[PDB]
Amino acid sequence: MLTGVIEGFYGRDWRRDERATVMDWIAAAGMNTYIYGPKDDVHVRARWRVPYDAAGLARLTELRDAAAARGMVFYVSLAPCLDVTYSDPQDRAALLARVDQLARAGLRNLVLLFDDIPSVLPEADRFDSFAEAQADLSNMVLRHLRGAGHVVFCPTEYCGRMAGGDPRGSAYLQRLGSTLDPAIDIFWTGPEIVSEEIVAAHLAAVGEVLRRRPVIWDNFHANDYDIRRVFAGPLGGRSRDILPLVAGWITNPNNEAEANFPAIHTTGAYLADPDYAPERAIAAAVAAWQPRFRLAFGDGAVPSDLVALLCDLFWQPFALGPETTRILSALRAALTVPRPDPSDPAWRAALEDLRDLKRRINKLFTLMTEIENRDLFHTFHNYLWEAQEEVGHLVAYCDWLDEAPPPGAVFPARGFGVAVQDIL
Ligand SMILES: CC(=O)N[C@H]1C(=O)O[C@H](CO)[C@@H](O)[C@@H]1O
Ligand SMILES: [Cl-]
Repeated sequence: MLTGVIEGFYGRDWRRDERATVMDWIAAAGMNTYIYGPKDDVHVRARWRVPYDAAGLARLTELRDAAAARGMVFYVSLAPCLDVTYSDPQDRAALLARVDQLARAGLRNLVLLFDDIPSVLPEADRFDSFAEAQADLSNMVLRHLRGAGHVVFCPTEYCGRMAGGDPRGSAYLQRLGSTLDPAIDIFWTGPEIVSEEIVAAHLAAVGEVLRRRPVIWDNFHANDYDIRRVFAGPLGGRSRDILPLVAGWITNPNNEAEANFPAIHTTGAYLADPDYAPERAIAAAVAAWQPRFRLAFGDGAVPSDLVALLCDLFWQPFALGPETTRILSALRAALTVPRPDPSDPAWRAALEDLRDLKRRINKLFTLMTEIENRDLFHTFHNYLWEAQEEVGHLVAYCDWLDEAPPPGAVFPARGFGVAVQDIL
């Protein structure tokens, strides 16, 4: 089974040290695949007919080798879907020269992406469909490798919603399933681009129409679409019972390399462990992550409980972490009335936990500014700044209610920020 990371998100490309770091993490998580396909690389997509430079190939072979050194396989992406005439011999040879330049460089693991297409088939073509054309084009690529290499296909309709709800209801998928060579794997992101859950019944349906088990392309931890947010919590919403229904697991992670330690650590635990539990898994990721938080000029590091807090604040796309969730729910239960009673123990307890949360966020903020690893600092600073401001606002508001102000009086002047603003 193919497992690992795709560098396939909308952001900056990683440096060579960053890719090397990510590769260590993937291998340590017991995963086996790294897929190269950054938007930085003009050859991947924007100008796909243009073969790599001598130096560009060199860079890729280097990555292949850094991955092989780690017990991982390395794939190269090609996205000839925007301006493709699927029947044109000039385009076909150009695709084939791309494939051949790589194949002969000894880079035979490929992804072919068809995610962004023209609304109608190009005149010099209208096969019966986009599906048949892409399928034919992809089979060509397969037949060119002569059974020595591997191809994964990213389809145009890659989640339930884009397939109309039930994937068995899509014609593109119907046709893709029957025309695409069975040696070629197909990506799927679940019922949505960013799926809150991916359930067994859903993937049974997908398997039927594609006539094969899909390779998961999981966007659970991606943050390109919302640069206001980052996801440092554990992989959630996918039961272990869906794994017999898949051909693979590729994570599309956060834009910033340093952000991805927990996403990779917990995904790998999900893949390896029958008893995977998100809260237990994030505890192990924190314990293994903490050494990256060494303080500058010092032997000490950010303490474990604060690293744990970081994950808790910036948890999942559809959930704040359990610790901050319960602290805010207890405060909500106490704000059931407009004027909390300062003497009430329930309000007293909620408030003190809120105030403690602020102290802890403030320590974490300050400590992060002092860490040796500046990239890790840069990765989190702004998210932490917002967290620290709106817990500040929440405490000032509740500190105000704790003075028994007369009613009528007015206060003088998914994730953490929004949860807080929802309470205001
Ligand atoms: C197959 C797929 O998911 N493609 C894009 C997408 O639509 O969603 C992700 C998260 O926004 C992006 O990083 C992907 O490049
Ligand atoms: Cl081009």
